[PDB]
Amino acid sequence: ISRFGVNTENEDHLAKELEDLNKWGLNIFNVAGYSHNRPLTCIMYAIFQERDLLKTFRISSDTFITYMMTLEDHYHSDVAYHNSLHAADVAQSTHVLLSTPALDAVFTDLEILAAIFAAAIHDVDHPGVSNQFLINTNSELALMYNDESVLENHHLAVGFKLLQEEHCDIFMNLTKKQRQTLRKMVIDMVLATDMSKHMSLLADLKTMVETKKVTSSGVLLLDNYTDRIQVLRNMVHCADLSNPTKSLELYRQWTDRIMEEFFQQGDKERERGMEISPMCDKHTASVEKSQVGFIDYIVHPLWETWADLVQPDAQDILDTLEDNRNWYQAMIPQA
Ligand SMILES: CCn1ncc2c(NC3CCOCC3)c(-c3nc(CC(=O)N4CCCC4)no3)cnc21
Ligand SMILES: [As]
Ligand SMILES: [As]
Ligand SMILES: [As]
Ligand SMILES: [Mg+2]
Ligand SMILES: [Zn+2]
Repeated sequence: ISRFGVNTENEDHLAKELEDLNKWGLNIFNVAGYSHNRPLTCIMYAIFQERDLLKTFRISSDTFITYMMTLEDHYHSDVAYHNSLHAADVAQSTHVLLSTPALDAVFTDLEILAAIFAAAIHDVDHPGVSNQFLINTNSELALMYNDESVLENHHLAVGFKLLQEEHCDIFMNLTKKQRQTLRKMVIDMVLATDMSKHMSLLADLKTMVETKKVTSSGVLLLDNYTDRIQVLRNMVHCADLSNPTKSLELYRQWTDRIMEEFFQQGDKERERGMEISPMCDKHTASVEKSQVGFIDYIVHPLWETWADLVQPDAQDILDTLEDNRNWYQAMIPQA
């Protein structure tokens, strides 16, 4: 499949943008434009063929498209940030981190498959409000999940429930043991995307960079499953927290989107007479200080640490982040 719409010019434009598939500088917004709003289906199709995953796992191209298309329809188009474009961008970004030189020959194809799928499903059906909002407003979801990783459990539930129908089941020709290991890994990684778990995750990552063992040639030695899944769960977390590491032109659009989502929640809070969460207040929160604060406290320490694990591979990402931080600081009118 070369196009999803009526415009013949787009095949070319789409195919053009997909030349950057293996690069950090891919522009998912363009992919979205040239694919009739199917950034996730298109990107995943592209990633799977690049990695020969459909052949390696005997996934019919037809079952795959129908699954992806449906996965993608389960992202809410009326949610500013947490929609299929962010899913696409996290899938693509993980695709690039998986090919980093320092992790060469390290992961099985099942593992590579799990990480890319995890990426794709990891915010599906996101309502546009935070876990704390669902908990404080007694949502059906918080009731289902008992207030623990409410959204994350949900996203996983939806992704795997979409595989039940044979016409959608992309893992049909995996072995029971393979599916078993996939589910265990995908679950681990998506749950890892819960921000509430981030310090515990960074702590444990810092404490793997300490005992790190780069083999003679250049690649990291990860022998056991426990070290391997820890990198993957951190890679997908990085991917999700990657917007500030992209070109400024992309970071700003992402930033605009998430603030729109956050202020939509503020409005819904106010509408219900709840205490308005500070970063969700359109009347008082500085968009710019939010990003400087986000980078300084969350994104830099994570990437500073990822960059360490795989150096010098991520050095260019660190330089971009540091430049992007400074751009935002410089837009704060105060010293
Ligand atoms: C565009 C730069 N960017 N990308 C993400 C993000 C962000 N929070 C994400 C929320 C979803 O989980 C991954 C992190 C924030 C941000 N996050 C928060 C804390 C917050 O309001 N949360 C709601 C639920 C989890 C954290 N405050 O600012 C700022 N810029 C971002
Ligand atoms: As495509
Ligand atoms: As289906
Ligand atoms: As908030
Ligand atoms: Mg999430
Ligand atoms: Zn996400």
